[PDB]
Amino acid sequence: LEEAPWPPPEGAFVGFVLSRKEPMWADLLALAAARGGRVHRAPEPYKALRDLKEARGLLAKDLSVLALREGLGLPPGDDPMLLAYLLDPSNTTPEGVARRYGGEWTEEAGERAALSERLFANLWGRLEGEERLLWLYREVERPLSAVLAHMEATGVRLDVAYLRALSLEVAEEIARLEAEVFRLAGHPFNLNSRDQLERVLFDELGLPAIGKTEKTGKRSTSAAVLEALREAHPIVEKILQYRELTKLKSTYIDPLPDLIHPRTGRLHTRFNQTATATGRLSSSDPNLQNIPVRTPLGQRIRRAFIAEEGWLLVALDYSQIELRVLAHLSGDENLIRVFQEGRDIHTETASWMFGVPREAVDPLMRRAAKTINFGVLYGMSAHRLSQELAIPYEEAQAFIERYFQSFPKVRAWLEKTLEEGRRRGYVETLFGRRRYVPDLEARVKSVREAAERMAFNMPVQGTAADLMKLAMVKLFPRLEEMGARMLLQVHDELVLEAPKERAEAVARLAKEVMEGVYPLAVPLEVEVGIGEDWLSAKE
DNA sequence: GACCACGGCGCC
DNA sequence: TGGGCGCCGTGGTC
Ligand SMILES: [Mg+2]
Repeated sequence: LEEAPWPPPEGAFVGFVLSRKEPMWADLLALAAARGGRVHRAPEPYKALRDLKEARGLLAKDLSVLALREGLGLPPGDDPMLLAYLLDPSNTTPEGVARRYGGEWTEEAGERAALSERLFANLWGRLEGEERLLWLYREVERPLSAVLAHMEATGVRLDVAYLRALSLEVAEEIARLEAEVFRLAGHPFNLNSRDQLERVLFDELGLPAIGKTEKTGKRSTSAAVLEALREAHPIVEKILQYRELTKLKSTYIDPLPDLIHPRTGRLHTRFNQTATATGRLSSSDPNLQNIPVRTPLGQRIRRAFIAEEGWLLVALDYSQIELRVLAHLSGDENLIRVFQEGRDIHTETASWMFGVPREAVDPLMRRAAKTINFGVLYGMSAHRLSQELAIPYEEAQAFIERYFQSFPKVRAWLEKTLEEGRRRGYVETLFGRRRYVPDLEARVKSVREAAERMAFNMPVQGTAADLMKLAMVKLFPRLEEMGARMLLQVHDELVLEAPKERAEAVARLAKEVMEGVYPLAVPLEVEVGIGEDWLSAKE
């Protein structure tokens, strides 16, 4: 490991240290590069950043993000993490990827660059004759790492003053519920403490314990348990309400405003690219993929997300991408005609299980077909089906068998995936992204059947992901050539920011690029809204 | 202060 | 016996 003075040969492997994991908040403590068997250690890291053509190494996207806040372009290129992730998506961290493919992840820039070259070598050849996963790395993941670096650096604009006024409203509503419940308890206790609540609910008050917690076996105070004791006591509704408010206060309203960045006046997530078993992205520090939208107070928080002045937000949402993906994968003639005909899946699905004349008089069957249609994706069981309808474990089974008479190639796809899973030891997406699921042949049924749900969701969830990522790759350069921005992805939706004048012209472009990303035996449909805020934009 | 397991819950 | 995530407070350890 011979030490050459800094200016490194072109195309070298970078190795960097940050004071903290978040590139947008980090100081560049150290910089290195490696090519052949030579270590080029930068004396002045931020200065040294100017000399690179592209970032190439573990966490390439991170360095490209920090470079971007500093004004420097610098895209990300090869990343052994991206390759390892495609071999086996349980490869999430460089600690692990190193300590599996022949290195040690250290807290030193040069050894991080020495690790990069070494890890990349040992992995790119480990991808010999994986045409499919090489296509995924070239035409999806490497390019996307750039797109994500641009998104992460842009950030999304937030109305702080608005959030701070909320905090004061919600604070006060919390205070009333708090003092209600205590009066009902006949004493005050910490309502954030589920231990203390447990005692209050089940010992002190006389209430029935419905279920128990997994690891420790305490009486559960979850929503599903409290929603089931709604009738039994007026303290329960209050507790439910107090959880709603404190969850949203503690998770979103209170902390988000403090994470505005001095240089931008914007919020910056991290989009982790090698963090999940299916090939979805996750979002982090903070997570903007779980900003609320169901509840009223929830919907008020979402208004806080706004466009720069003079711009608008464009929100684009795929419409049942996962069902459509299933239809494509299963090849169920019946099911794909429901999307080709431009019909309302759950309407038609109800009108096929029961087989009601045409489409007529189905208010409680709409719920019934909707529920099954996502419950085939997660492996929803009869009991669970029986619990969500008010109907018993018996009629619910027949719903399941009926649905498979409606859709016989779904079942055959299901079973085929399971068997090839056991055979090859993994399952895979339409683009050949794989997830190894070795418990498919476990001797304990609970764990086997748990494995099976994991196993047959992955091809659909990962294909929806694959489809979204490829769209992001395709769409982005069209947005840049239009001075539009790409702000967030939320699994099957995209939030873009565009200038008021061109906003409709961006919407149209974005929508069409997404409906046409990779055409299937069904069509992809996309809803689009425009607005000053995320809520308004009509997600 | 930094971190941990847990139960809980927001989103797709 | 519902897939995939990340973050909250509590209660507790160094
Ligand atoms: Mg949506």
